[PDB]
Amino acid sequence: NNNESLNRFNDIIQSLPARTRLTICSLCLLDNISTQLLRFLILNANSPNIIAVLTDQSGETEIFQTLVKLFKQIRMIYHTRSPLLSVHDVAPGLWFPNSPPPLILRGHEAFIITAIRKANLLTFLLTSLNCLNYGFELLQSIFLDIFCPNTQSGKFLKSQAILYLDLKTQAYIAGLKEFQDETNEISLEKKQELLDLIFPSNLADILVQRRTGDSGDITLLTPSEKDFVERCDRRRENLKIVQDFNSLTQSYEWAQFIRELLDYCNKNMGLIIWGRKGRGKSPLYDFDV
Repeated sequence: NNNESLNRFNDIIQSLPARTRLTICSLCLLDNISTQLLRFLILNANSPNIIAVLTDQSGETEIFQTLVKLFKQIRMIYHTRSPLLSVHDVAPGLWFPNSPPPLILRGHEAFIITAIRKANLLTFLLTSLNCLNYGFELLQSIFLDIFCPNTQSGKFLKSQAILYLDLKTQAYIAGLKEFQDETNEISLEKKQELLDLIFPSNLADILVQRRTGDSGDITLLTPSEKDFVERCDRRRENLKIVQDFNSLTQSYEWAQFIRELLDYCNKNMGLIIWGRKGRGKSPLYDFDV
């Protein structure tokens, strides 16, 4: 079906329980508000943006805050225990994660997955901008799910490896900045805790096991993953020997990180939302006839 409105579900709507009618029909709300806000974020990525994007009380800021508030309210429709939406939150009792889609949703799979992937990308981005209640530590745990979509069957390549390493490094800076005093001296015990969580020694095992299960070992580590692990080990070691917290934030500048993250999402939006770039078609702007 090519109907983008809730009418696309008219053939099945009465076969569903009332609350699943709500979560299914409200996918149009979730796709619209997510597209509006992703558009806005990309459109305003190169500007005084660290100022403009903020949940705390500019005309663009009033628009941003209106969009963010709408996103949170529409997203709340789905009663999720996890920050990331899944197909089971949309069709509970019908579509189970890592299972074939139910027959009754045939012809709606791409529409449903597109909508939740836009929303999940937004949860990530808005958490980065500290516009949601989640801490920075949540970002690292959802990164691969969002930026390596299992079209796990999504390949972790050099572009994701670069973004991931910057993200892990910002999570260390954010973890320190939380417990940093006016002095520039870095707490050594908090330093070692963050490094062990963010740059673990079994990272290669983690990367492989996430794709293959408990039976895979570093034999199946891909070349891109291998390079990422080595740069992570080296990043951890160099971070051990930095004591000046302010020089850390100068080395890995926040406004520069956010800019590169937004520019990444713009250039890779097709891969994130659809799984493959394909042509230079944007999921945010459909121009097909």
